[PDB]
Amino acid sequence: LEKGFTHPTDRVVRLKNMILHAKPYVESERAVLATEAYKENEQLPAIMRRAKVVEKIFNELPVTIRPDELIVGAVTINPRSTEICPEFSYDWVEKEFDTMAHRVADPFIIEKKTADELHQAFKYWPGKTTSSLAASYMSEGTKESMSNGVFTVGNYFFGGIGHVSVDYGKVLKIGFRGIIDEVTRALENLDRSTSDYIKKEQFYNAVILSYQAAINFAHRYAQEASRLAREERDPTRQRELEQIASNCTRVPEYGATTFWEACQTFWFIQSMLQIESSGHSISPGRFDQYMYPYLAADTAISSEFAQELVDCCWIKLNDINKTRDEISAQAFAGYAVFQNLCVGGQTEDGRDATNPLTYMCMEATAHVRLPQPSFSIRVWQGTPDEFLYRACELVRLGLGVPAMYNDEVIIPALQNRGVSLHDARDYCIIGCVEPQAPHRTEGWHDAAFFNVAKVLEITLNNGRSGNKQLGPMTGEMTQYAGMDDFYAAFKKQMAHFVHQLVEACNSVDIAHGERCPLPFLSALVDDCIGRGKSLQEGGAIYNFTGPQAFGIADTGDSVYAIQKQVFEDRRLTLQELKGALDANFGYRSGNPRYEEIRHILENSPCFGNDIDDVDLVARQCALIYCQEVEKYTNPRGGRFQAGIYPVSANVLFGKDVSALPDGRLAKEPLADGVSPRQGKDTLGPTAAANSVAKLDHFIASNGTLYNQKFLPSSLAGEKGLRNFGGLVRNYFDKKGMHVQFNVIDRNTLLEAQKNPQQHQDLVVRVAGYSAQFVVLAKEVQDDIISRTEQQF
Amino acid sequence: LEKGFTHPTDRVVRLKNMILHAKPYVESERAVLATEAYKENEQLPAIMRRAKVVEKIFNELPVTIRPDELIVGAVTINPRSTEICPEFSYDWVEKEFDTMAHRVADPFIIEKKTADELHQAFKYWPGKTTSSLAASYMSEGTKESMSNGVFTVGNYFFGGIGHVSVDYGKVLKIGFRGIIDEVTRALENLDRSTSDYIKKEQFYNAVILSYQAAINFAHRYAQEASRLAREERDPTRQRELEQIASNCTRVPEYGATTFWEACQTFWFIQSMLQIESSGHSISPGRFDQYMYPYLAADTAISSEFAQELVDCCWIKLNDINKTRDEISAQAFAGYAVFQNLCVGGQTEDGRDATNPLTYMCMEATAHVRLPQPSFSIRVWQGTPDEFLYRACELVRLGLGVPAMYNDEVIIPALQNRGVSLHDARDYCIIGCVEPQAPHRTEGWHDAAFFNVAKVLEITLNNGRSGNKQLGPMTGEMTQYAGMDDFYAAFKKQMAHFVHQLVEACNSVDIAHGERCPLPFLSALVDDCIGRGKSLQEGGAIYNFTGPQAFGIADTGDSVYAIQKQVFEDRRLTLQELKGALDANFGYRSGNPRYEEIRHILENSPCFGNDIDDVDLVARQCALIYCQEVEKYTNPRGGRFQAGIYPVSANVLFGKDVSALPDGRLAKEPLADGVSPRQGKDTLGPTAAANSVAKLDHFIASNGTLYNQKFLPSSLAGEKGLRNFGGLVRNYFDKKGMHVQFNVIDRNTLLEAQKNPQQHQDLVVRVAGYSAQFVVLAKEVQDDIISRTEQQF
Repeated sequence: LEKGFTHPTDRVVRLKNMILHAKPYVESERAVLATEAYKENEQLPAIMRRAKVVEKIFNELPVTIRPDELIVGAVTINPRSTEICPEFSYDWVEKEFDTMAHRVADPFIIEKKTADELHQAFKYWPGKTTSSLAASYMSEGTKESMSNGVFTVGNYFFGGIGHVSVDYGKVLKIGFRGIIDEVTRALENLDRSTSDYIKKEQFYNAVILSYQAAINFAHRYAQEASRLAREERDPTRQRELEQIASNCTRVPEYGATTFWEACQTFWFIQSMLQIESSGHSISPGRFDQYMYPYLAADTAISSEFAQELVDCCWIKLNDINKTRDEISAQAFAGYAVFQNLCVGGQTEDGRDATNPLTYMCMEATAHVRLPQPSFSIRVWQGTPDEFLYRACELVRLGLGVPAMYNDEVIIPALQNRGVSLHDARDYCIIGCVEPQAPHRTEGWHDAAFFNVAKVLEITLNNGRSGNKQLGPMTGEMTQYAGMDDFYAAFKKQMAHFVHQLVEACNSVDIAHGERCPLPFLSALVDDCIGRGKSLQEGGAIYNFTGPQAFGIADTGDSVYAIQKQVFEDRRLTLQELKGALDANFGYRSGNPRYEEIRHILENSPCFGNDIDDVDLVARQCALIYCQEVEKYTNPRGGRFQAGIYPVSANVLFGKDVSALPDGRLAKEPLADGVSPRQGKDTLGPTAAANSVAKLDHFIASNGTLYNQKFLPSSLAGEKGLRNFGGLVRNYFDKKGMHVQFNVIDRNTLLEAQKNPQQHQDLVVRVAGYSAQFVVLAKEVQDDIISRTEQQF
Repeated sequence: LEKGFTHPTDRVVRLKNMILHAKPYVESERAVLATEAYKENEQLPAIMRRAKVVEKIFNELPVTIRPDELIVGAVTINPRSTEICPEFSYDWVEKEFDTMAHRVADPFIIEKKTADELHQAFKYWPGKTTSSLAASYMSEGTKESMSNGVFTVGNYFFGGIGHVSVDYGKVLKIGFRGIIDEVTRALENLDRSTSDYIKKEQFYNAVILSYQAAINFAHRYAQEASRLAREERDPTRQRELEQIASNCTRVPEYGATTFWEACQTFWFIQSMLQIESSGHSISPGRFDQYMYPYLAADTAISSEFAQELVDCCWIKLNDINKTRDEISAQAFAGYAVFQNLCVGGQTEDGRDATNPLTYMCMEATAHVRLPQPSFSIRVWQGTPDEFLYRACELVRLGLGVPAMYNDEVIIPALQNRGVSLHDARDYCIIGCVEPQAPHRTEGWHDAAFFNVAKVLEITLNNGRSGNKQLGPMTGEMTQYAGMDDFYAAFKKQMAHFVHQLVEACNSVDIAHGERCPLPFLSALVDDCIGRGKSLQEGGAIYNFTGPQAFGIADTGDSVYAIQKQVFEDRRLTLQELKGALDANFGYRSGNPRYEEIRHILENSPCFGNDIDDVDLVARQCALIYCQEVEKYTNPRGGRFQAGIYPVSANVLFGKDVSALPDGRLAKEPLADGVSPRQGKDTLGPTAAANSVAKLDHFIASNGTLYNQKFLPSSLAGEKGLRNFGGLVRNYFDKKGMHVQFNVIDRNTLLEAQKNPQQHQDLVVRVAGYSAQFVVLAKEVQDDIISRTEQQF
């Protein structure tokens, strides 16, 4: 059960190190072309304008094929660089012209020719962003709440949406000409009796015009592959390019007939989508399922060469990059675009879905060892031991991937939200940990972060934050009688802020629906073509909005600490807990009663130790959150659904919370997702796993996230892997939704800190994705080093 | 019965002449302020952007009290001038910069400071107009039909909607501050458990800001009234001014307290609506019904000063003007904004509504004798003889006023469209001849002009116009087996073109609903405040779209000519008639066979002579249109309903049509509304009355327009009045909807052509409104001259 990994070809390693060495830039071509496309087409409906944006970008964005590539397609000229998408938001880019190359998290080079031309185009945009329109639909108190860091909807307000697994399989089989046929045939069968055929007809005419330029983009890479073949001196590389040219002339305009073609089809879809919009989490989904039929009917390709194309695709998935404002960028830190590819799991009928491309994807990860993709596996009851005990063997490489997702919790959870058993069985994972029925969902799976710790802070402070009346006056802390009177005030505060959070999410939603529906993306999700409506107008079968709680373990161990240390053991007064909270447990003041109260509170039973009383409080606070969220609906007919996952913002939004009744000093990091709090699960990985499984994962149907970290030597040998497999299975059997493990010594991370030059390829999990450790700001690195170390 | 007419005050005669001796200017200030408000507010929802538009104009537009006015409120610096609303269209204004002052129909002085001022603002606009959006929603086939003269939606394409009678009485009781309070009580009762509140709340927040602004606008006219009063050195005019100043400080901010303030509340509404949007046919409606409480409740006011105030309302209604592109101006000729004001009829409770203010509204029209208001009376079985005779005795002054509307056809016509009996009973007339339940409707009572004559042309040419295949090839003329085959072809044509006519009107509808929902107007129509929506989004209780037919008589007498002279009486063959039609009856060749054929067709029986044979063809052809318009719905959720009236384009649209089977030569005029062809009704008015009544007026529920012209001596004496009253009852009793009259000698109109400088105040009826005869183009003049002269 201990099988080892093969090596990649010298080209793959060359292709890899190109990603690894490359310095990221901001680039202006797409922002200039896009801008000029809005200028020329003020008079069209938003859909037809957006078709003109992609037609001009596809027709004119520089074509770039890199030395040694087999799969081709590049969003920027320079590897790992970013375009600028000012249709969503701009001003923060021009503010950081001079600072973005020197900033802490995710720095980018902005050289002056680029700032000059990005400066020009930005003169068009003031108040024409989707963000500025989303800003205007918001109530005043909702901005105020977001300003005091209760919650934020920055992801889709600053940037695009994305967060979708499109119908890769459809384009592989009928092509772009196939999509166009389905739209011309829909266009003939329009009911033209009422008024509402007119906007539909506009959608269709947009979708067709986008795919006619989405064809010309492929062709337009094809002529540059021939151009490079006629001018190439190595005869063998000449023939690679002549046939790369042949691959791009057929796909994706038509269906794939080789594997090579099928791999190139995948990449144009994956790449072109992130040109139309800067939405990240364009997640390839079940790429072992919809890419395998093309491998099996390739009776010409060899084993080695198939694996090399899977390695190339992996490396191209790392070519995408995306800049955010100095502060947003610390929450998605690592040049991360969160493109999630799951292998394994069930077919829609019930059989296991393992196939030979499942293991080659597992090999490709072990070949490339880069942060993308967000490689994942699906676990269900019939999962072959050979599969789990091979994903495990891969995990022990200490890249963080695969993350593991549980069919037996996610599938019933998707059903609770109106997903059919047939569609739930086909689920993929989006971005970090969020499940959807692929190519039939507008997910909005990271619309917002929401800081439940901050709601506890405010709850205790009578609706106040700072000295600013931010929430309802639900009683002063010193006037609670029991925990009943707490959960009363806490539920009221939760209904206030969740209602505000929803207003913010729906405002960004109306915004995107009204100023920037996508005619390209929309044709690759059911049911936009049949319904003649964009994803942004509710075109998908299933519609959701996913806001993220965190500070969950924090809120819990805190609410329990008040229960135990004030009401049950009577070891302090409510007034003393107030005075201690206010004084930051006397951190500056050196007040020793407030340190003695801290010490008491630090040593309360903690969520994460298989202790029912404290685990049930973590569960109840998690529920209070998740239950408010699901009451509310979005403008596309869909229902909000809670998730608990921290991207890299648990250090960031930790700064928004004062000292909590669990002994946490003001402004320190918060708990990552549903992980037990940093270093406070002390009895080992099963005790930890058991506690996390007591949370209602089913109701948090936008996905939960659990982080464990192992030292390597505790996963060495075959009874290393046998225990690592029995813990996954124990956790999933006890109804937990997800777990992903770091496997790394702490001196490794410490030497990564002191000597960054010699750890450029050290890749580890942050949360729901992996990153290069040295790209992470030190406060984040320390949070990762502070996470508990599990031992068998 | 002959009672006579009082004379107006010398003041009213100075105010009358001020209108008459005005030179219309194009002005810029409201066009520039509108433009700056757009620039400043790119980021806002459209409804909110339109609050800031109306706000800037209201807070900043020049305030102008004209000498002598008792009722003040001016749209333009210069009397009887036009503003510019570039949001709907702009480009024709700039193309006409130097031509507009010199064109034939409706010139305007543009001074160059005005042109430079407009030139600059227009730089903002390319592509951002409602015209531009409306246009790109229409299909190439629909633009082609329009380009070839089959039909036009230009009215709401180039300009605003209007065509409304708002809730004056509600602003009269509770004022703008009362409107603000309904929006606050709506805002506080909002169901905030969905996403639908976010847009209803913008609209409410948009209605308050507009109505605050409107209150400043009235307050500003008061500061001007007081500024002038401090400098007045005639004491009579001084108290007048400080008494106007008091009126504008109460009304319409609050409810009217005297009759004077009720009048200044009216005029502020009637003026300011036309400031936010250039949509015309802003129709006062039941003015005698909703002002009269405030006249009765004034125990202080004299009848002489009450009648004088009502006269300043008539004059102040002539102060409004609107320029259109130079072709448009030909179809809405005469500086005409069609603000229709009716008196009399039934209450909601079924009994007669005459009150002392009814006869004061007739006396106004005898005093002022200017084109506006488009003065109307309602008639039902229970009309007191007093009122019909006094209304005639006024029609006999030969201004064209009042037009006459039949309750017994209009009320059930609206019931067939879903209007309650309670609501239809209270109906007023919009524009020319279009009825609505006032303040409960967005009726679009002039969405389009649809050329029925042009469709006959296109049918007999197998769907061609020029050598260009415009409709289905329904079969060639030479192959008709009888009149059955023709109607088959005619109805397939009408179904094709009416479908595009709908696609046209609905694009203009979507355009307006997306780029110019009006928060000010919207608040004075049920049920916009209740529902949280604008008139452009279906806020109204009732919703319609009214296209108009041209050449009904023309289609009728042509179809019948075929039936009789070809199939019945074999005087022509199908081929000869194709040759003669195609050769314009040899108007140019000199072909005598075609000259013979012309004489044979043109001497067929004609609609308007009480001849059932031919009158029922007219009924059939009008139905074919009316019955097809009926099938379609609009984006606000209401039915299309066909009207029949010509405004001023029965000449202009005749130009689009070849020779027809009735012997009309190519490009000659078409027949006005449902009236007989010009001079073809030769057996007298009672015989023509009977013919127009055989038509189905009920299905044509956007209104039909019948014209008659009379020898002044034939209506002389009270024998003339008993005759004239007995003709109106004849035609109403026989289920005809509307009749209006000219009372004018032929040589009066001839001398007016030949010494226009001594007939400046000759007002006559054109069609559903009256205009200075001399202002009209010679071809429109000649058309009115060429109308049949009735004689008892």
